[PDB]
Amino acid sequence: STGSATTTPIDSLDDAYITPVQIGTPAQTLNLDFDTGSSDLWVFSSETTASEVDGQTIYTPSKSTTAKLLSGATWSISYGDGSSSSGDVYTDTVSVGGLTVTGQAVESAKKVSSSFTEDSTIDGLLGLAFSTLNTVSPTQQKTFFDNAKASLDSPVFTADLGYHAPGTYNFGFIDTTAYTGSITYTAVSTKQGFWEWTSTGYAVGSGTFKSTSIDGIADTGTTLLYLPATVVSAYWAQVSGAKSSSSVGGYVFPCSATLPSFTFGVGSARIVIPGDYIDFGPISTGSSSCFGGIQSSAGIGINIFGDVALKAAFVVFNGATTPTLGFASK
Ligand SMILES: NCc1ccc(C(F)(F)F)cc1
Repeated sequence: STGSATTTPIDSLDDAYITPVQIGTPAQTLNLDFDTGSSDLWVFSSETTASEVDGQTIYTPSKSTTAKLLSGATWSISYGDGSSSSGDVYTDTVSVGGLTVTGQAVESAKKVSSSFTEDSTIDGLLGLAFSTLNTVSPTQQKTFFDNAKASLDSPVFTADLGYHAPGTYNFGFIDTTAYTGSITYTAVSTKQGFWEWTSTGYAVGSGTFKSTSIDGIADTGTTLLYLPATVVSAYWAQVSGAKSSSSVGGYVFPCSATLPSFTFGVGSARIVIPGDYIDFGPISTGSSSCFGGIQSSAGIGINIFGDVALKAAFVVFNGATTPTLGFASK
């Protein structure tokens, strides 16, 4: 079996992407943020604290004939940006673009942090990292991808994110019309539970390629590209007037500047991120200072290939016995 769903940016900056998901019987459609950096399927629900809901579509397990309360199970998650949520667990039927999984753990939020309340367009998250990161206690639960795996024609999912435009998440197959040239595959380490891989280097604009190992994670749930301080400094040194600002919390640049492109290596292949993708607009309404899409990972502890990098390529997440990541130009 296969699945295919359109993913759409939530705003004009591509801060996040939402994909419609059918949960329960009869179907209750919620717009979820597909996150390859986490492993919990959690949703806003009829149980969420009323004051912490501001425009989101909620899941109502009492209206679903296939919803079962997972007796005694709880969940609690803390994200890298300081956001969090927790609650109880149900099992229900979940479908993504025609691909159906019965008995999927649907984590019902009882409490959510302000950053989720403020994002009215995001009804929850669908975790696509390895199931070892799932927070359900006392019995850990599997991700949607892990449950669909045996039914899929091929144990893969692909991410084709659009730049200021809709894109696609495919499950079970590789659309050969979605990319140009060849797909280059690279090894994945599952030791930390992420789609962790090693980039072979970088180039800034039309500069010389610098061969250097950059260990990082392919994360659809993170907006920006977080790279080592040395790399980020070399990129922003090519933008006249750019500087790191402690009040803003990162590199800012004059909104009138032209940004050079950024190239990252995948084995012997190169993925070029156009400079326009690195512009995240004014730091505040009316400001002539713009926020950069390439920031330092020194305060995070891990390098993150977020939406800025992934949207410049067709990305294959191969969940075979030995996982690999494929990258192709598009
Ligand atoms: N990396 C997971 C993640 C995704 C979205 C959000 C936000 F912005 F919606 F709160 C926080 C954390």
